[PDB]
Amino acid sequence: TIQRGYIVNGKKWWSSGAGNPKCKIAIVLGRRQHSMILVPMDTPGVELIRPLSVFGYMDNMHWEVHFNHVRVPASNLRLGPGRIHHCMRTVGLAERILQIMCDRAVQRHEVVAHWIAKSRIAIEEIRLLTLKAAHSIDTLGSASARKEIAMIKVAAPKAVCKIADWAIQVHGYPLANMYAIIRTLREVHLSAIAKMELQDQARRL
Amino acid sequence: TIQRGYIVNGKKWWSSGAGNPKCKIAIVLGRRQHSMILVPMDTPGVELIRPLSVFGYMDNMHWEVHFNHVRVPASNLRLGPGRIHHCMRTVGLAERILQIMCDRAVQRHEVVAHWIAKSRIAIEEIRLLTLKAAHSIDTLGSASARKEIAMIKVAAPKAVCKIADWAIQVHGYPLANMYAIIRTLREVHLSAIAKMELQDQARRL
Repeated sequence: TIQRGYIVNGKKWWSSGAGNPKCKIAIVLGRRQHSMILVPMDTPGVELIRPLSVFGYMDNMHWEVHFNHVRVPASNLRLGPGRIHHCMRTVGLAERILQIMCDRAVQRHEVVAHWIAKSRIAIEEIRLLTLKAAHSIDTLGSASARKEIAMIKVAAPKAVCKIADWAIQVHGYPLANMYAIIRTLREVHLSAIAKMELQDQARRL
Repeated sequence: TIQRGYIVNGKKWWSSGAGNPKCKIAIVLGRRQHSMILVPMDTPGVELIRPLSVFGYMDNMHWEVHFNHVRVPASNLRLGPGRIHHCMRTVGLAERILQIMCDRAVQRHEVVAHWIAKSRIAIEEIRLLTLKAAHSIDTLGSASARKEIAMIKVAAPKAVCKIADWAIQVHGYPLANMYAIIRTLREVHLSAIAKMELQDQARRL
């Protein structure tokens, strides 16, 4: 609730980076009810509830937040670059994972070679998609690249998780942290892409 | 090394259940070099090295073992039932996971229904395979059921891991422990099955 000064009483969840000692500001876009208002965490009514663990890693480098009727002044009141960078970092992680798995395979069959080849193919395809989306954002404005953004949001995590699984299978180590990150970062976007594709086909005809 | 009393100097790894305070006996089948000899853990030279963590779970319910020239007398010197039970327990775990996922899906689309149906199909097929292998062991001796044992060793973990992934995806809880167990319990058996199948085809002709 962001009901009108204005009061914001509600319960947060999965708020990444909420446990840092140097975390003061906080941006909440809560209930055309979309109205994002800054809320300092030192204000009364804000209190961290409990830490959330993913696969048993505390992720010291996901504490729940509760906002019980915080009083803030009216003064205290997009996704393209974020998605692009969040896909590029994952691509780099997958490249490092593939390097590690190749080195381990050499140090210690046909199936491992097939796994390496498939991983390289997937990495190249995902990198090309990410760069195409970034260039589309750069050149032809930022409102004409939602389709590519949804596409890179769909494609990358599945192939990267598959690569991580193949690597940890070959291993039978930093790869643990990479798998943790890839699993943490892991189907409505497919419906959105289908809607956009149908609209495009209707427009073309 | 189990070289001939006899001395057994070597390093163990991934020894499950080695950290229990009530763990005294130990069976090691080390270097027709297959000669399994009991080795009490209180004997000099046996010392636990470090605990092994899988996905960041200590599994209180995998400490490394080191045997540095343990002196034991000569007095101190199959897999079918083990594989059958290890597949049956996994099948039961998958059934409970499917029950939990169905209850959560009801409490909170077509894709979830498709996931439920596929999970049920896989569970039924795996249960049938396990029961067939067990009955083959029971009736026609224990030396004529290696093929089915390898088959159940191949089939079950993949489908059960897929079911666990679908469940944790639907969830967006005991399921964490189930996923931990299914991942911990997760390709040479395929080659063995191919060899046995080729031998059977050659014999039939």
